[PDB]
Amino acid sequence: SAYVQRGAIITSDGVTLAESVKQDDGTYVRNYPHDGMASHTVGYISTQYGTAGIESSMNETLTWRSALYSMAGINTTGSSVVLTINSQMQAVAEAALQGYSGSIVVMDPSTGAVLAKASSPSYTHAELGTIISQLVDRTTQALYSPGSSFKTVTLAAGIDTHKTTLDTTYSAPGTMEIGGGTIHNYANEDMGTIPLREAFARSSNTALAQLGVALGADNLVSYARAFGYGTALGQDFSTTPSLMPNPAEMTTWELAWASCGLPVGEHASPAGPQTTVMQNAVIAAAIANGGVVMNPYIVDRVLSPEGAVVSTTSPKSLGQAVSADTAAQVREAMLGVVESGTGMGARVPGVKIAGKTGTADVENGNFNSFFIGFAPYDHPTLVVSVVIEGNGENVLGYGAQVGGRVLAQCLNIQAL
Ligand SMILES: *[C@@H](O)[C@@H](NC(=O)c1c(O)ccc2ccccc12)[C@@H]1N[C@@H](C(=O)O)C(C)(C)S1
Repeated sequence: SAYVQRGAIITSDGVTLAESVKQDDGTYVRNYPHDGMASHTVGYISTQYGTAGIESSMNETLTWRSALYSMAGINTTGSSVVLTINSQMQAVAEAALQGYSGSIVVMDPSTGAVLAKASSPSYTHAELGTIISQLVDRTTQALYSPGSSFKTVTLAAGIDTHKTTLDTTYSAPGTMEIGGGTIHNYANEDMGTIPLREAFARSSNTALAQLGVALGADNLVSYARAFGYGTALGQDFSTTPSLMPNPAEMTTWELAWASCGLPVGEHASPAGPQTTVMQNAVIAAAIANGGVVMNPYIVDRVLSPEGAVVSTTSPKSLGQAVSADTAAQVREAMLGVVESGTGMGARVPGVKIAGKTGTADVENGNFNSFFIGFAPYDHPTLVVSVVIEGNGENVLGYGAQVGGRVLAQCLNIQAL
């Protein structure tokens, strides 16, 4: 069984990430020519550390005469797996995370193909045999409060149910009683009365909370689930489902905050929203793609030992979360975020970028920075989702700055 060559794992642009090399002993040693690249995605099979990534999930494909071990080699050979990951976009994402904890996903919005997936801090496969936070895949297997990045869902629901429009005005005070508890804008900023497109661009909690309350628990949960919440996203990789409460258990105050992306509920069902970075990308992708949610995937195709395509992955939809008309309104609101609101750090001269930012507290008074977005605005070909974790540091707005940088460099790669 170790006398039979394991198949390779190769990026879409032809870079070999994992290989098996025959010994004179007869067995096969696993080699990693770019050790440290896309480590969580490539994965491993380790008694100590468990199994993860493609190594495990595609193990079969990679893995009378059966009784003779001397015939193991001559007979079968593992077929390779070609990822949708692009090595240059991957390197872009990994560089952008240097010195930070967090994660980045780049995806194609019309298919859900994953073009870059990076978690930090990371590890090399050489370190698995030494000692070895680093092992957590923060793209798919860690949950976070999404904060204001979740307002994209609240907005989409509000427009799709025909309960509001981008030009409808909202009172956006520094502080407001809702459901017997207080909702505040950041820094308690009183914004006065403003149109919703502006409350979204400036990311007012008091205004968006009012929209959430006007939607109700049933609708907010329903739309969250239509974008993927509750689903283990990934045709060919594992993602932990993003979570919302049982709407019957939610209170008005809890609903107000949930609609701003902060889970504060206390009941038998989970508090929410709690999201993955992958789910955040699927949302931006759906809005970029006319409202049609794609189930993301990371295997492009399988190759026989001699190079024949054995199978090809087909893009698959998880349904239509909002109308095309609704999606176009949310895209326009997202462009405002970057052109004149809290996402100006994502701006890149000579390309129109749209998105939505978020910030959320964790324990010890730390906090995390989020961004989802897409580009170019008029005919999107790339989506990005980012988390930069605080740790000991203030990281206000860093998600957006990383987001724009990654989008700009990935577009240039697409260009070549
Ligand atoms: C959305 O996330 C909203 N955020 C806050 O008011 C907020 C929060 O709910 C929890 C912790 C925070 C820590 C620092 C700053 C703000 C916090 C408004 N949305 C964000 C966004 O990034 O888009 C900001 C900061 C404009 S404020």
